[PDB]
This record gives sequence, C-alpha cells and structure tokens, in this order.
Amino acid sequence: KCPLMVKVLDAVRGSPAINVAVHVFRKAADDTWEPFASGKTSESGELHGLTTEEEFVEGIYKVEIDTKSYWKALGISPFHEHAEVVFTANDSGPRRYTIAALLSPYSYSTTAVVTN
Amino acid sequence: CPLMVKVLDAVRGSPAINVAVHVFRKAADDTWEPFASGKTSESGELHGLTTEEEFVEGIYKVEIDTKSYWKALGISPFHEHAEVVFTANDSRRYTIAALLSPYSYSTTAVVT
Amino acid sequence: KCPLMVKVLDAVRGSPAINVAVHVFRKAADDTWEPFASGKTSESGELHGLTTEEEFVEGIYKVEIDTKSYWKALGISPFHEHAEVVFTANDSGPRRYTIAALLSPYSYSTTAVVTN
Amino acid sequence: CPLMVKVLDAVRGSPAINVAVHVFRKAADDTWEPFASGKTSESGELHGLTTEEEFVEGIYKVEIDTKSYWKALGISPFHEHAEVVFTANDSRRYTIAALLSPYSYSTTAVVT
Ligand SMILES: C[C@@H](CON=C1c2ccccc2-c2ccccc21)C(=O)O
Ligand SMILES: C[C@@H](CON=C1c2ccccc2-c2ccccc21)C(=O)O
Repeated sequence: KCPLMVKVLDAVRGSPAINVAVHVFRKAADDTWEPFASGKTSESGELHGLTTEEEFVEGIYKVEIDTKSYWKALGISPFHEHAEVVFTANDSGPRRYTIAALLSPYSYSTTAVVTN
Repeated sequence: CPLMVKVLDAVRGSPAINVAVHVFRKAADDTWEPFASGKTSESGELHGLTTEEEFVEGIYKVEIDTKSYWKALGISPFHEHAEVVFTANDSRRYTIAALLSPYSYSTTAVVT
Repeated sequence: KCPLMVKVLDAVRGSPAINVAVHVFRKAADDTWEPFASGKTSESGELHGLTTEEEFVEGIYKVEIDTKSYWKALGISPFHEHAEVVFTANDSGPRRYTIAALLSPYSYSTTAVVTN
Repeated sequence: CPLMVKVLDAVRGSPAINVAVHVFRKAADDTWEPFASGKTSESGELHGLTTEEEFVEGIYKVEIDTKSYWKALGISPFHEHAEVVFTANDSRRYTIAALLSPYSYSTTAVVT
C-alpha cells in the first residue's frame, strides 16, 4: 500500500483541484524542516506515490499545499500563502494517511483520514 | 436574544450581507410552521429573531437563502439553500454560524 | 457510470463514517418531497448504487444524512437532527454528483463535486 | 485592533478557551520572528495582539496550539497545531477564525 496521499478539492467550482503543487518536509533531529517528497495533484486532484512504507518512518511531517499559485492562475488573489498541515506520523506503528484540503479564496479546511 | 445567526462569505472573506433567513418550528402534525425571519445586517448577523418567552423546547429549522446571495453576486451556486435542523431544550443562547462557498458550506452551533 | 454517490467522514476519529443512514427525495410536481432512494454508507463511508442515469432525471433533490443516529450509537448527543443537502440536478444535461459530508458533534460541512 | 483571533470547538459547540496563539513576522532572511502572542479568552477570542503602527505590510504566520487544547480535554488530536500564513497589505481589520475538531480544522479570514 501507499502510506501518504493528498487530496485537494475546489469549493468555488465543485471540482478536484488540479495541478496543485505539494511539498512534504520531515522535522530534523537538529530541529528544522528537511525536504521529504514533492508532487502535483492529478486530474482527480489526488497525489499518490510520494513515499514508501520503508522510507516513511516515525516523525513529525509538514504537508505544504501551494494554494496561492493555484488561485493565482485562476485570476484570484487569495488570503493564504499556502495551507500547511503538521502532524506526527507512525508513532504507534505504520498507518495509511490521506490529507484532504478543501479550498476557497479566504477559507480552507483540512481533514486527515488515518487507517490501519 | 436566545437565537442568533451569523453568515460568512469564504470567496470574499467578508460577512455575508443581506442574506434572507427563515426560521420554522415543527408542528405536532410533522410540518414546518414559519416562526421568524429576517435579512443579515452589514456584519452578516441577524438578531432579534425571538424572545425567551417564545423560544420553547422543540425542533427548529433554520433556512439560509444561499442561492439568491450568490446569484446577486453573479456567481453560480450548487445548493438551493442551507438548512440547519436541531432541538432546542433547556438542560441557552444559540448562535448558528454558516460559512458559504458556491459548492460547499459549513454550519456550526455555538451554544453558551 | 453511477450518477449520485454519497461520501461521509468522521472529523472526531479521522475515519470514514460507517453505517450512516441516507434518504434521498425529489421535489414533486405538486410541491412536496417524494422518496427517491435510500441506503447506508459502507466501511469506506461511501454509498453507491442509489440510482441509474435513466431514473435520475432533472429535478430538485434533497439528500438527508442521518447524523444524529450515527453520533448517538457512539454515546454522543449532537446538535443537528440531520444534515440535508438540497440541489438542482441535471438541468443542463446529465452530470455525476458526489455529495461529501464532514461530521463533528456541533458542526458539519458538505461539498459537492460535479463532473461531466 | 488591526488583527484578532477567534477559535471555536466543533465537538462541544463552544468557544475554544485558553488556546495559546503565537504570531510571527517573516524576517528578510526567510525565518519567523516572534511578533505577538496570547491565550484565547472565555469567548474564544484574543484581542490586543498589535496596534496599527506596528502591523506593517508583510507576511505573518499565526499558529494555534490545537494539540494542547485537545490534550487538556482528554481527547487525542491529529495536528501538532494549526497555522495560518498570509500577507497583510494596505490596498484593514483582520479576524482569523479557526474551527477545531480532533482530525479536522478550518480557518477563514474576515477582512473588513
Ligand atoms: C468554518 C466554521 C467557522 O465559523 N466561523 C465563525 C466566525 C468567523 C468570523 C467571525 C466570527 C465567527 C463566529 C462566531 C460564532 C461562531 C462561529 C464563527 C463555520 O462557520 O462553520
Ligand atoms: C471538508 C470537506 C472535504 O471533503 N473531503 C473529501 C474527502 C476526504 C478524504 C477522502 C476523500 C474525500 C473526498 C472525495 C470526494 C469529495 C470530497 C472528499 C467536506 O467533506 O465537506
């Protein structure tokens, strides 16, 4: 299985958010953010294949979603620079994580679905 | 003010102004009687709907006319309206807040 | 394809909302709500097979999600009686509709994803 | 009050009380300088963070300590915290509102 997936929806058009840039970081032993994985959502607004179970070890992760470039190419000037989701992962063994974000120019919501 | 309504616009980051709101009480025959109504003010709020005397235990529906709000802004919406249905009992002050987007809304109750 | 699907998530547990009752109605020519379809979300919190393209004609629909029974069997007394989503469908030809609801005891959110 | 914070609890339908909030300004070297902080009051609100003089154009991050809030209630949360990152420019009053659930939060900006 694929342990980390990202799903993005547009709440203005009622559609997947397509071609949204995503960057994932893991908190360093030295207290800082190391690049972990990056990608772009597809035509269904999903991003698969960021990591593997082997490489996705315990840690603190930050999933940064580049909402402002997205809204920009649609002629919108949004409030947020981006949407960042920060969470501890795999601290009681391996899990599968989907991080969904719902986007509006001045609002966004994010929910995590974690299965075992 | 036992019952207040607060509407926001997630496209523009602003109160949602002049939104028609209709409130209904469920009658014993299972249908909705009009109870209160109004339009949101400049701060997206609607106060003075009921009084403590009249706001007795029961099932109330609050209906927010979101489709007109979007239509007047030139934006095409998904929902006919947004409806919030709950039971008021005595075991407070109720704020019903709604956050609007054309294809998405949320609603939260703040009970204090 | 399957023209109307419902997806329900629990925002307290970060999981699909399983065994959630859903009732769909269509607005009558005589101004009232006729029963159109009903079902229960599965282990992924999805409900498929409510209708067919042939039977899913233009109209106004109401998708009622029985949030209070759900929260009740988990020992929670929620605010809402249910979550109802009301929308015009297929008014410019057939579409596919997913109605997602996100649920918390005093809050819920619903978004529609409409594709063609 | 150029910048205000409003936190709500979606599990209990109540303001989120005594939530630590830290605000940062981005420094020219690309790092976050502490700027303002406080705890939400009984009505889930935090006022008096800055003044108009000090709140100049720039990128600000607001960080809401949601994990402590849930931990103190005996409920296990998903996020380390909730962060809102935006640019303040002069082309207002900013309310940053956050609606919290253990595995889900939303944030909306009301700019008037
Ligand atoms: C996304 C959530 C958040 O609600 N946002 C609120 C909100 C946003 C800006 C200013 C005041 C409020 C407020 C007051 C009482 C209850 C909720 C709010 C929703 O409206 O469902
Ligand atoms: C906060 C928004 C977001 O919806 N979340 C979705 C969501 C979250 C996790 C996995 C799949 C989905 C999905 C698929 C189709 C449409 C919506 C979603 C809501 O559910 O109201």
